Amino acid sequence: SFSGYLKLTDNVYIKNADIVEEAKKVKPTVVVNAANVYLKHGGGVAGALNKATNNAMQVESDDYIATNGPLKVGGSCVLSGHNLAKHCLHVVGPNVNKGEDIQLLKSAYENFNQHEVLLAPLLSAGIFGADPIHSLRVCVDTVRTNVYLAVFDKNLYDKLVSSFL
Repeated sequence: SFSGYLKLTDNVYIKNADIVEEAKKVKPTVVVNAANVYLKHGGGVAGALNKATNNAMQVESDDYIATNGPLKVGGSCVLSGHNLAKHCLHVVGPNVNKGEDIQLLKSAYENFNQHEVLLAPLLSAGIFGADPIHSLRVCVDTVRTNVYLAVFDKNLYDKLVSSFL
């Protein structure tokens, strides 16, 4: 299973890791993608996960969007995990840099409750512009299923652990 995680709560675990390398190592049932409503996996975690799939995630995502239209901010869809996981849960956290309502972060994390165990990044963190300390707080207060958080940045990981209440 998952190794080297620090236990934050009964169900939330955290590690300083590259989520792509973590997904390849573990091949979890579910890897969470920090998706946008269009499933355009250009950068951040989405760009990295997509590049690891040799663009198969993007090809599948474009077919999903062509059939279903865009996701809602706070929403999700389950697609293939390709070479990274059984499934990829594409979750759309609010993008603060696009003026999206930060209150939608709790709705975004609620999607995780539909899966018993997940490998995930902090939603709305990084290029999505939200405070990662706030994202971790919303995660612990919303997610009830087992969530293994991968935080790429060592300095951010240390700040998250040392400030965790």
